[PDB]
Amino acid sequence: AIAPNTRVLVAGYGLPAEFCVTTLIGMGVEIDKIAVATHREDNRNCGLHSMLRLRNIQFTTAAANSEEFYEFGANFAPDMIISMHYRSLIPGRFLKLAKKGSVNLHPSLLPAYRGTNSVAWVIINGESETGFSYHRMDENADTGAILLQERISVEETDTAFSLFHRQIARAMLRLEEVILKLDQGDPGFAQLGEASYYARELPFGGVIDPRWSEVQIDRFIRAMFFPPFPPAVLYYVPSIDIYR
Amino acid sequence: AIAPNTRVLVAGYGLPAEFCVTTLIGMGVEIDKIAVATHREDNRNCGLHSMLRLRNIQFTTAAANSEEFYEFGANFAPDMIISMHYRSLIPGRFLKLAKKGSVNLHPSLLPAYRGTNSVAWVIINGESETGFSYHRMDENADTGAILLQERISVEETDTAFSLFHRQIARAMLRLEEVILKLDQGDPGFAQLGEASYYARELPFGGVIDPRWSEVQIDRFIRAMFFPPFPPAVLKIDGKVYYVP
Ligand SMILES: C[C@H]1O[C@H](OP(=O)(O)OP(=O)(O)OC[C@H]2O[C@@H](n3cnc4c(=O)[nH]c(N)nc43)[C@H](O)[C@@H]2O)[C@@H](O)[C@@H](O)[C@@H]1N
Ligand SMILES: Nc1nc2c(ncn2[C@@H]2O[C@H](COP(=O)(O)OP(=O)(O)O)[C@@H](O)[C@H]2O)c(=O)[nH]1
Repeated sequence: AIAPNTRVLVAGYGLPAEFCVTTLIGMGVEIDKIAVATHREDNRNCGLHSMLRLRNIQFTTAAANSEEFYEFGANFAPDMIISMHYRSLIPGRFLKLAKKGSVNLHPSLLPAYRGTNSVAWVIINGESETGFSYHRMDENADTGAILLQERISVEETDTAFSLFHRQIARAMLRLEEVILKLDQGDPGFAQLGEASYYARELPFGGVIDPRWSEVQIDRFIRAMFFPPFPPAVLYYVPSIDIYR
Repeated sequence: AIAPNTRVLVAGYGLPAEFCVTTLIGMGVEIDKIAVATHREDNRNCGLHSMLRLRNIQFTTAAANSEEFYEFGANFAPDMIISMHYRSLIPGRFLKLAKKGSVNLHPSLLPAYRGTNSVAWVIINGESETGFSYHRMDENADTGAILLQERISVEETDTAFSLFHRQIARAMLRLEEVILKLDQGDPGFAQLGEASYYARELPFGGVIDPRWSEVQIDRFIRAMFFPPFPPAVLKIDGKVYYVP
């Protein structure tokens, strides 16, 4: 058991947050001991919103760097913060409010593939394995101590889509354990190894270079496959079948 | 791994269904090989609906007994049917469409606690132990062969609300494994032991009988806690009063 009267602030977006909140409830964290910071209701985030509305769980949508956000966290007074696909950098002074600190879910084997488009870049780079890292948040992104990593094999048929979704599902499976690590004060271990970082641009502008081998082309196609976004171009190429 | 081109129809509602569709995509099931039956857009079922529009997964909200619903199944031609908290009895002829059969998630250890309110009756009866059952669907409700049961211990602090959500959370951790059993044709085992049944109504109309002992009133109060709904009622001098 998590302590009674442990206060938990979830900063999150979409299913992972919904699942976290659900998990917290099954662990016996009462509604008034839960608060959610999120973003406006949208096509990914309206399962979370409808839950918060139905159950009357307190929440904010205010920007991470705003006084209203800080005020929301300060009034709540969290013991721990759980970032579950939160889409902004959380300022240091906000994290400071949580005496038992925090955790974020990142869909790579950190410090490898920090940043954005991680599942795309892993496919493009031809990785045989990737994974997910639950790590403490310090004031920079994805640099804080590792509480839990798990390895996920990348299949030859995986797409950005397939791998993104398996990342979520498998990560949820460890979430209860990680909350319990945070509760017990587990310090985790500092990130060691070859860091890498990727930004918000898809490479080659989403465009196939025909001098690439069949192996580079297929990778790119599979890394670009993510409905409803447009696929790789040559014209619209969602599979290596079509490429031929 | 799931046999590729396996066509899967999910009958469901809310987070369990969203999680299921997420898992299936994570397992490499293509979008045109998924189809969903659900109900009209709800404050519980908003997550799912937006997922289905977003990824353009085909779906219906027609009634389970309707010709439109049956045609939706007919045209999709599922290999398997996954009921994740679907709220109607699915006609037998509709189940016959899936040649690898079906599975439903029920939150008890079947055959105990067939029917609605299983989480509340478990608490009311003073079970220290319950669980969830993934079972094949017969023409009748909650009778078919068991593919997977896991035990969930009940605490003295558990409410219907904490237990309901823990049921969900824990059941999701076994979903992939259940899907693979269906894929590989595990017939499961016949439900053994003595079947108990509980009425569709809310237990004792949510009203505390004062002939009950302290222990039975405590359980009932915990069994009745489920926000946003009304809690246990005590009536005093022909007058309704909600319990804390
Ligand atoms: C960790 C990062 O979170 C957010 O970005 P993210 O890349 O990690 O995750 P999302 O934006 O939700 O996108 C999820 C996946 O959706 C895919 N995707 C995202 N945008 C596109 C796109 O424009 N075209 C194609 N073909 N695919 C796209 C990527 O494969 C990506 O991994 C942002 O809020 C970033 O600011 C943040 N650093
Ligand atoms: N207190 C209270 N709880 C309810 C009510 N309706 C449903 N619930 C709870 O919600 C849980 C699941 O309900 P639901 O999925 O709607 O129905 P079921 O799966 O057919 O029992 C049950 O265990 C109930 O305890 C109500 O009117 N009052």
